[PDB]
Amino acid sequence: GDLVGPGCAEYAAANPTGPASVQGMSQDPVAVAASNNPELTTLTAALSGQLNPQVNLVDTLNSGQYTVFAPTNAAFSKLPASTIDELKTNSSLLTSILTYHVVAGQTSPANVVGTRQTLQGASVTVTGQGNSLKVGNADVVCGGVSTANATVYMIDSVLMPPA
Repeated sequence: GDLVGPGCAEYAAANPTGPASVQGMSQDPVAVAASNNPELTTLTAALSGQLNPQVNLVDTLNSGQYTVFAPTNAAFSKLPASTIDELKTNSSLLTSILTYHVVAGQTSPANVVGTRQTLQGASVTVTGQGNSLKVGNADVVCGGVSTANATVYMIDSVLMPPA
């Protein structure tokens, strides 16, 4: 079959195989799974801790059917350094983001649409129909990339918990 999202298209072209693939990240847990994507490595570093040595969501993420909602390298970039340099120390304002960039439940790119709930606690206004998928105003780059026990839905915006 085929995945959902635009990037998912080009993505493959760039990373058709390997651990940074839809299948590669599968053999691995949501964590390492997203800790291979050349567009998640950034986000992961955060959750994991690489970015913030005061945070760690690798253990969590890799626990219970989740659904990564992951801010591509284009999402974070948009954000100013000051912000990033901040997430490289914070452990509450940053986590909220990460958490919000994940949903505990797991749902194909069909129902995921609508006001969902992120492991964080806030709601993630998902959207999309066919050849289009959005999330929290973001743009589902490549969604439906089920890893080991959690889905993956790359976006182009550093989703944030509205609360």
